[PDB]
Order: sequence, then structure tokens, then C-alpha cells
Amino acid sequence: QPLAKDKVALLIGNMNYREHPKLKAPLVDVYELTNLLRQLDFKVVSLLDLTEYEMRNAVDEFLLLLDKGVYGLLYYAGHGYENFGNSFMVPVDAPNPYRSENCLCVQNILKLMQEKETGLNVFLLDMCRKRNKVTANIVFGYATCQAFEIQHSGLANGIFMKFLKDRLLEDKKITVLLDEVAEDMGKCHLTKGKQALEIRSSLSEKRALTDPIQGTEYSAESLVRNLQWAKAHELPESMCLKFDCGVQIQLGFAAEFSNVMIIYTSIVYKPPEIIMCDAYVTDFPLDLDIDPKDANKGTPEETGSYLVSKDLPKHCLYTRLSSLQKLKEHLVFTVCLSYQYSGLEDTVEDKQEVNVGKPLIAKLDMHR
Repeated sequence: QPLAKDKVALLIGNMNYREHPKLKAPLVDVYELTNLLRQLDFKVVSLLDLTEYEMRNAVDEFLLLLDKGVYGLLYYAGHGYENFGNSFMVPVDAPNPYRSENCLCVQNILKLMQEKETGLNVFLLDMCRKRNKVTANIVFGYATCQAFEIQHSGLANGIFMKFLKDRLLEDKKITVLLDEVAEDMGKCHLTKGKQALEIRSSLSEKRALTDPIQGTEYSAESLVRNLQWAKAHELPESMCLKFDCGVQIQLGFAAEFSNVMIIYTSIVYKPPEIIMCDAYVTDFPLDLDIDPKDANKGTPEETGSYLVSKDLPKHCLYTRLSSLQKLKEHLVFTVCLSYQYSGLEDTVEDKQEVNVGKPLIAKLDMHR
């Protein structure tokens, strides 16, 4: 039986491009792949809309986890670029036209992966393409069909992921699964008789994503890095804030991605002596680049949140923090309360600062 020393994954989805067409499929595809891999015991970091610097730093931190016998999986969905036999991943801040120096070279990552002694290393690219001795056990999948499908929900789903999600949970050698995905796509009307998937493999043994985790036992200087990566899925716990007037505010947290978190607030208790009160969140760290006109909304959809609406309580005010990878310090923000005493005309203001630590991606000690 093949064993994994540990299972680690990094998934990046780029959609909202400054100078290039916006993509739709990376949103749901990264969200669904994150859940699928977590089911298989991978410690996953998922990131949406990264700049050049952010992409390079996240890839470097992931590469650092690839110790002897470890199973790694790296997934990128977004714009891609091809130039003189080399392929490149395009970050959201890339200027138009495309330049190599602004992008991440796939061949250079493959080269760094080839120096690891991984039990398995799966590198999958799902790109919207444009032109103008000791085994590392690398399996490289390169789909150039990134084209999508609209669901009953109105959400976009990708072609490579549609076939992948139906096969990924099976206890079969990874290369055998990918050959089936290539056949599925070859029969699919959108990709029939076209260069849609290229698979490269240097896998000498029967390894699968379903393989159990071995004598994990980290090491001395791999310890902190791994504990931080394992904790990047942990939400801040719910909190109930008490104000001197007696009004109690509940603060809740939900996650779409490792760098996208939703904060919700509601008035849980209003004393009889208080006629009217309202609560709102403000003064977030500058690095997050929020804008008060996008915070404290009546519905999750108004903040740009559509993935976790079933897990979000109704009748709250919602705020979406989609740039958490930019956070270099504790997430400290203010809960403001406006209130009025029954029989009095004046509106009283009160406020308190909340520290929710370094949530999700902020747990990592990466370059920022």
C-alpha cells in the first residue's frame, strides 16, 4: 500500500483582471476543488485574484512544504500565456499586452518541483491560453479549454473541473484518472478532436490522491510552517460584544476562500430603555483596501458573496474581506453602535475595537 508522509495543496483562481477579460469559472472551480481535496485529507490553501508578488510568494510557501514523501497538489485557473516553448500564469495586475517578467514561468516551477523528494506532486493548470536521479513523482496536467456552463443557480462551472470532480475521489492511480478525464473531454462536444489536455508523468509507482497519511512526524524546521498551513482553514470564533448601555452585538464569520472572509453582525439584545439602535463595522487595516460603500450590507449578494449563502444567518449586516492575503498584522477593526434612550431625542455613539487575530491566509508567515 503506497503511503503519503503528509498531503498539502495550494489552489489559485484568477478572475478579476485589471487589463484583461474577466473569467467566471475559477470562482466555483477553486471552491469545489478545495472541498474535494479537504475530503481526501489535504491541508488546502485556496486563493482568489492574486497579483504577481502574491502569486510568487504563495507558490514559494507551498514549495517549502514539499519534504521527502509528502503529497503535494498545485492548481491554477486563470489566464495563461505561451512564449517560445514556455508557458506562463498571468496575475490579475498584469498589464496589457502580456510580458514574461510580469508572469510566473511554469517551466521554472516544474524545475523546482523536480529537486524535491515528494511521494507525489500533482501540478494542474486550467488556462485561458494566449500567444502573440531520485524521482519527484511529478504528474503535470495542462488544460487549455478555459468556455464554461451556467447552472440553475446562475453560477459558472468549468469544463476541465466538471470531468475532474467526477473522478478525483476514486481510489485509482492519478495518471489513470487523468487519462479518463482526457477521454471524457475528447468525447465532449466543446473539446472533441482538439488539443484540450496534455498530461506529463514521471510516476514510476501506483500512487493516488486517496493514499493514507504515513508516520507524519514533521521535523524541527518544518514544524511552524506546517502548523500555520494546517490552520489556514480555521475561522475566528463567533463573538458577543456587550456595550455599556446594555445592547449586545453578535459578530459571526464565514469563509469562501483562504483570502475571502465574510463578517456578519446583528443586535442580539436591546434593553427596554433603548428605543432604537444600529451597529456597523469600521476602521479595518489599511492593507485590506475595503471602502465603506461595500461594507455593512443587507444581504450577502450585495457584498459579492454567492458561495456560502446557505451557511450565512439571515437578518444581519454583511461585509466581504476579499484581500486577506495583504494582511501583515492582527485583524483589528471597530464595532460602532448608535443608540437612543426612550423619552430622549439625542443619538448616543459608542465603539469598541475587536481583535480576531490573523485569520485564514493571515496565519502564514509569508513575504507581503
